[PDB]
Amino acid sequence: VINTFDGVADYLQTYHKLPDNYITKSEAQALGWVASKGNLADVAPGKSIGGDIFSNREGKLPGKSGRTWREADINYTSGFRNSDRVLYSSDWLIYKTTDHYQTFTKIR
Repeated sequence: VINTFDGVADYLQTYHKLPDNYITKSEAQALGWVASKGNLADVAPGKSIGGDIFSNREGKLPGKSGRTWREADINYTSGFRNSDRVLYSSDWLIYKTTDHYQTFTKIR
């Protein structure tokens, strides 16, 4: 699947959407994903959680009018979700977090 920081960042800046292996939290849930059981891979084989809007409430990511943030899980294969995410904007800035949105660093 395309689920690496680089693979995903380069694909988003090109096609302007996530690769086909991503599903939002709502799509996941509908299929039977129960976060507490870490069963995403059992119920949505080869899929990763991605595409949800990220509020950025804690203002850690650069804001701008008309700008929206989205997140996508990175490096996921099976089990419980990891701590790695890509944060991308409506204007295509790309950031990464490997610590559950505590800290961010620009990648694109």
